[PDB]
Amino acid sequence: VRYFYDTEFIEDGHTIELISIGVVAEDGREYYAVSTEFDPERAGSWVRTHVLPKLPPPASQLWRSRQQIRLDLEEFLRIDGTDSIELWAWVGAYDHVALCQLWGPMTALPPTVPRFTRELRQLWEDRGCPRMPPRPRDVHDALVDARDQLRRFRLITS
Amino acid sequence: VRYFYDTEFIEDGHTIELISIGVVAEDGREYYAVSTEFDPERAGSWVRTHVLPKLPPPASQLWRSRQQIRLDLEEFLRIDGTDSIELWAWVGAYDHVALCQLWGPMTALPPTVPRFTRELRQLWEDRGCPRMPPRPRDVHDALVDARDQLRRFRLITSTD
Ligand SMILES: Nc1ncnc2c1ncn2[C@@H]1O[C@H](COP(=O)(O)O)[C@@H](O)[C@H]1O
Ligand SMILES: Nc1ncnc2c1ncn2[C@@H]1O[C@H](COP(=O)(O)O)[C@@H](O)[C@H]1O
Ligand SMILES: Nc1ncnc2c1ncn2[C@@H]1O[C@H](COP(=O)(O)O)[C@@H](O)[C@H]1O
Ligand SMILES: [Mg+2]
Ligand SMILES: [Mg+2]
Ligand SMILES: [Mg+2]
Ligand SMILES: [Mg+2]
Repeated sequence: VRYFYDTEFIEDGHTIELISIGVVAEDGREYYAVSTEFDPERAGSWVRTHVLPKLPPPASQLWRSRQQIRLDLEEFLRIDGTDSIELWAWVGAYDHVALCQLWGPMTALPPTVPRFTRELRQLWEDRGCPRMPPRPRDVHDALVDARDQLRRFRLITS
Repeated sequence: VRYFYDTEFIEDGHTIELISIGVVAEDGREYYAVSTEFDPERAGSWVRTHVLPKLPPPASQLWRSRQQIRLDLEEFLRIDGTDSIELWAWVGAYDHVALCQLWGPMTALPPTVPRFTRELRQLWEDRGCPRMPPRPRDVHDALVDARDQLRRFRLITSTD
């Protein structure tokens, strides 16, 4: 049913070039990958500072082509499976576009992937902004961030 | 406080090329603009059939440059006024990026404009999936669509 995701990327007002994506399922399963296809030379100061140094070493099998990440997510999200799929992120408009663009134009998204991502900050506000734990030390690592979103959701819906 | 918006665009898996944007305020004010900068020749069949035919005539003042649209939104949203801005759309990921891209990168969004758009489809489910009126005939006209979102918002929230 529910997946919580977050991405890092280099975005210049025109494209969103995926660096990494973390996805964590309410059931416990976790997926993380880093694209071998973004150009680190195109990163701005902020991304160079906060994002790139947290990436796995270059030898890690966590580094994957975009075709591999798409295929990995079709499996991970169980797109062919029995359960309905619900995607969640925090303040995730660009995250949703980054995800969908692994498949192409919005058209190309598998029939069972939702055409919207539920906005965890909206749920949080709707429930009176209950106290959340402080942000993890390793923010801007997309798996750490994705994990933190499931944590928040569990707390909010507790 | 609250603004309801919709956008039309040509999206290709790489970029989102803005066609038009409609914004309606809770107070009754309305804004609509069609960009002079997108290339209608890229549009696919669906956009050609459902979007382009609804655009104003060539000489309408509704046609504006992207820089003028940004300027018009800074004023329309009252970005220097004291109200906090809340933006809402229905199934609004691409709309939010299209809106925010009138300022360029994330970096450049005026600090008073929220970094997220509230998802009206998400609020609808949360409030028990109330039966809604049908969508208007003239859907795919961004101002029509924006107006209809403020309408559904008022109906969804009427006993909150
Ligand atoms: N303060 C910021 N300055 C510049 N880019 C940012 C900033 N916050 C977020 N981003 C961009 O948004 C992506 C997702 O952000 P996050 O999930 O906060 O790490 C980052 O990889 C950057 O491209
Ligand atoms: N059924 C569809 N097929 C192809 N593109 C679509 C479809 N629905 C929406 N779009 C795209 O999404 C934009 C906004 O959709 P809307 O707000 O429904 O009028 C359009 O301007 C198109 O680029
Ligand atoms: N200008 C922006 N437009 C959209 N999303 C943004 C922008 N700047 C930052 N974000 C996102 O906001 C997330 C953090 O939200 P929050 O901690 O509630 O401020 C970041 O991880 C980014 O992914
Ligand atoms: Mg994030
Ligand atoms: Mg590839
Ligand atoms: Mg992150
Ligand atoms: Mg729309």
